[PDB]
Amino acid sequence: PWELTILHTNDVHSRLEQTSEDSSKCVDASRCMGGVARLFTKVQQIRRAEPNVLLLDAGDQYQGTIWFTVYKGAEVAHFMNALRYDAMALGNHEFDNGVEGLIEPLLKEAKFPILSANISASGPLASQISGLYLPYKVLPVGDEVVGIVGYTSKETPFLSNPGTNLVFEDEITALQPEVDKLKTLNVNKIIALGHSGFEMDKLIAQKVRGVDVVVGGHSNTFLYTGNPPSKEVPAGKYPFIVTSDDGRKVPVVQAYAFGKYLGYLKIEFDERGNVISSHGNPILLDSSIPEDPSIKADINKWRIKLDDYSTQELGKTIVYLDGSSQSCRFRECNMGNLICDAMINNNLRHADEMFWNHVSMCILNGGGIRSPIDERNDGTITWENLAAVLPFGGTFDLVQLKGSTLKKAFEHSVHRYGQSTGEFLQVGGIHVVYDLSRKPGDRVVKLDVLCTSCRVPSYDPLKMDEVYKVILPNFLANGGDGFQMIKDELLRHDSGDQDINVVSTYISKMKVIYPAVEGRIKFS
Amino acid sequence: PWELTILHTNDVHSRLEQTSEDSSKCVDASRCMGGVARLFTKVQQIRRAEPNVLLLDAGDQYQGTIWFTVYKGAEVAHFMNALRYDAMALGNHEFDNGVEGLIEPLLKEAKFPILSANISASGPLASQISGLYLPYKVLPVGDEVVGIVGYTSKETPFLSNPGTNLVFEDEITALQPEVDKLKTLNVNKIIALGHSGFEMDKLIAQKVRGVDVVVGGHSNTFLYTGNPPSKEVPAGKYPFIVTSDDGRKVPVVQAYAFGKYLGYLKIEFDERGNVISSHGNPILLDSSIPEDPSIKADINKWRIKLDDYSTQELGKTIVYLDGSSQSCRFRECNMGNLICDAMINNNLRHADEMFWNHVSMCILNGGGIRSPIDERNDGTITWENLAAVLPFGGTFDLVQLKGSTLKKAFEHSVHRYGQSTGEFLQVGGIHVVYDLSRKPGDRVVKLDVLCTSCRVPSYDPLKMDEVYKVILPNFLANGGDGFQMIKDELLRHDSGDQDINVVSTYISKMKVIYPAVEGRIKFS
Ligand SMILES: Nc1ccn([C@@H]2O[C@H](COP(=O)(O)O)[C@@H](O)[C@H]2O)c(=O)n1
Ligand SMILES: Nc1ccn([C@@H]2O[C@H](COP(=O)(O)O)[C@@H](O)[C@H]2O)c(=O)n1
Ligand SMILES: [Ca+2]
Ligand SMILES: [Ca+2]
Ligand SMILES: [Cl-]
Ligand SMILES: [Cl-]
Ligand SMILES: [Zn+2]
Ligand SMILES: [Zn+2]
Ligand SMILES: [Zn+2]
Ligand SMILES: [Zn+2]
Repeated sequence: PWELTILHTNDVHSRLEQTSEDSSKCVDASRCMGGVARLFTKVQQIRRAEPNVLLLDAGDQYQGTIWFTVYKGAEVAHFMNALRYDAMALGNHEFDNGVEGLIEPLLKEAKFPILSANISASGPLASQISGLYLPYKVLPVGDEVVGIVGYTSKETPFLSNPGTNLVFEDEITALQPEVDKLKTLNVNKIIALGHSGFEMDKLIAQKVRGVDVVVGGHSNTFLYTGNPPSKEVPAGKYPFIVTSDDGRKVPVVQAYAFGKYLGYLKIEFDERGNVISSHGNPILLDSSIPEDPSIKADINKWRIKLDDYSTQELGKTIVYLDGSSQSCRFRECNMGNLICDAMINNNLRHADEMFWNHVSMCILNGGGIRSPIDERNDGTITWENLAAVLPFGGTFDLVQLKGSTLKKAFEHSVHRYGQSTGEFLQVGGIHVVYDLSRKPGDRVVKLDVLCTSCRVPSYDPLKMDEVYKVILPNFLANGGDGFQMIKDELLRHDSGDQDINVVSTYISKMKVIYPAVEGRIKFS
Repeated sequence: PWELTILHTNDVHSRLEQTSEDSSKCVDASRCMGGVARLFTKVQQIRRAEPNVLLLDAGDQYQGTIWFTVYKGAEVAHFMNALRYDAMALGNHEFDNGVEGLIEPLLKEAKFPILSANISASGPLASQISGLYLPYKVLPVGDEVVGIVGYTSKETPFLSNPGTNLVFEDEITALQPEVDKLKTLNVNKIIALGHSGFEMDKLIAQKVRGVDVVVGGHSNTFLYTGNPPSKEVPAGKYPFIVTSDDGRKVPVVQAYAFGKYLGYLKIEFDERGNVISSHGNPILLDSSIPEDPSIKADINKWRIKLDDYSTQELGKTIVYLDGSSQSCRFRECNMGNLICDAMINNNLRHADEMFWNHVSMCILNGGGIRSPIDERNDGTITWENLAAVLPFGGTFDLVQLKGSTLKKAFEHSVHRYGQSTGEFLQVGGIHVVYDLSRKPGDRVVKLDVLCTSCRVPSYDPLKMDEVYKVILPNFLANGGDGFQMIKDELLRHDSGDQDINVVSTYISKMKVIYPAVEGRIKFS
């Protein structure tokens, strides 16, 4: 029997450096985790021990820290090349800087194939990008070959900036003929590597005949067999076994996010490429694994331009940016309004004739706003200043919420008003009026929302049965601050861009900002 | 006795081409007026007849049409050089593109001196600009010399973009020592040429000992002796005689604006440079004076780049820009909100620690909005599209209004609501609520205004006795649409930038716009 070790990462999201346990900035080095220097140590150790190894990435290296802001993908090509990845699938965030920001820094500099079978181009872009990503690659491993077939979320147009040339096809429709073709070319071991989320990964394992293994991403899914080694609660066993329509057992794997774990799956194949067995577990990249000294030194050299960038002027404010708790946990604050306006600007995507933009609404817990910014430094705003306001290493995510859920959220926002608690909501595209003289849970007396399915944006009353797209911090999407209704009732959740980066991009685009307190939130 | 003919223009404001009677676009060529080609004819005729002639400009050639937008002052240097101006004083609009946009296109290319005695520079700018404008110039005329001493509005920092290096000194304080100095250099004929307004011109004639004649601008003041030749109603005789503190009669002249008239003043001087007599009148540049064929052909050659520019994309909208009368004469319309937001953006000037910006408020009569802009042309917005929305050739001016005056304006806005009349006000920095069930003149039930003297902009109730800065169209500042209270009660009025240009600049800066209807105007 021929044994393959599949090492895999997904949704690394610009965590080039080691992180805290929660994937935010490393403070207590002795307890820090992940980073590419530590990954390198572990991959090197495994490749000493196991003859047949693939190292695969299921997409979403782009976006997440100042690394991406400054280096724009060059850091991904450089450090993935240093780790000698065998292949990567395109994720939705690989489109954050458009097609041009994928071609130049990554497709042209990666020393490994970059895969997606379900993305097609037309017009002059088709000629420009031909062969720079591939539907699949057949890779030699020892004396055998393994086909790797890529896929990318059909939803990428709503979750990134791919432009209007590229078409994202249904994954199973696109995959099946490519898998069928590899069979005709005497390739009998096939891995589907891609970036659509655990639920689509399970459908691909089930329905795409000839796929032996699915290595996925996007949903930051943590799978484990046994007692988990850290804070992450498993969503299922590792690997997750799907029974295919042809009756085979097909392992499905993912490895959380943020470079905290290395996926590790051992597959035994018979002579005909059938999976006889599969077992493994992600490996927690904790401090017991030393950071490779050479990779670490290279990371520290690359950090210099980040430190320099962090104190550069991004733009100016002519107003005090009031991110004080005494304001932002009690009433509409202009820093809240700025951040929500930035969130909506970041989520301007291509529109249909059916909507001016797919999303118009934002909520932000006031406890997430951690500093004001004084305007008396010649109006200057720096990344360092924004990192004081938004220090937690989060993202601004897209969710779908029924109006009833959102009304429950606004009641929760003021359920114990007056104690300077973090749940008070700052907003964009929402006008709320509270009456604090009413009972907790009946304090919202008006709630109007900005239309999307309209050519002229205007406010109308919230409808309890209607589903709304909302941009909000991942802290809230995950039920932080007692927003259990958001976690339990949401219909869709997709991780978005780094919180600091969303604000920095908006300030840079606006050049001079002057956010007002304008009556988004009133008390009667 | 030595006779001088002073020919003078002021506040030409980019009217390079002949205009309609109201200084807007020429439609019926047979009845059009002004323009540099016609000016050239008249100046040439006078210089054939009169031995001693000066041709002077009292500032504000910059700003007013697409000429300035595209050519940025190069057209001013080129066509003023072709007319062989003898001198120009700096106006406030010569600072609209900063110091850099004055130095490069105008100061470096003018073949005549550019004057201002009351503007001083510091730091490296002082070295950069030294001698490029002058306090005065002594000019030979026939066998004599005439000193010309310049001045510019002390208010220029609130009315343009001069930057924080330049200091605008009190005019009389700065002028007197320069006039005193010219006397010591055997210069006994002195003209004060400058750009502060008729009222300051009269104070300079009165108080600056040794000034023989004041040639002014800024206030678009029309002076005439006799029956006026066109629609403009004289503010006084031409010249306007001030009695100086030393007992001399000092003529004060101005010549309206927009190149419609050529000022023409004949001065008789005795051997000691005392004015014996002064008489004249502005000359209406109407169609009875032919356009010089050579200058006209040059103007038509320069027009090609304007025609090309007019159809270029300035930016994009992802929303329908609703400038329909059915919206903008009846309720808050998003085109109204866009234009007011552009007006406030244009009037961001240097701030004190005493205000975030000197002005926060905008009103715009809905009848001034003449077209929507459809977003389905790939979102494109062109100058041609904006010229359909704002076709009247106006400006967005700065006024000071008591709150009582503004409340009367908002009552007038809805006094006969429901007939699709033009007086209905679109707004920025103002939240109004009407109750149309009340009597005309008592329909405003809430009126809140955005603070200026605050570090965080917020809304507070309008105060009847407080004076507010407001940006509004010149149509309204002049009492159009029955807004007689604005004309009769305002405390200050200064002409601003071309209406189309204000919007085009804002769209270009924003790149992608999405103005909403947001509750600035409500009905109860
Ligand atoms: N990752 C996190 C952690 C806390 N927070 C906020 O910080 C608040 C707690 O801050 P204090 O300890 O300053 O009260 C929480 O109630 C929540 O609003 C957040 O927004 N994101
Ligand atoms: N120079 C002008 C002339 C008219 N107007 C507007 O045009 C309106 C008249 O338009 P109608 O004829 O379309 O009703 C006026 O009531 C006024 O609001 C303007 O804003 N500026
Ligand atoms: Ca197989
Ligand atoms: Ca004299
Ligand atoms: Cl999923
Ligand atoms: Cl005046
Ligand atoms: Zn991701
Ligand atoms: Zn993803
Ligand atoms: Zn002027
Ligand atoms: Zn002026």
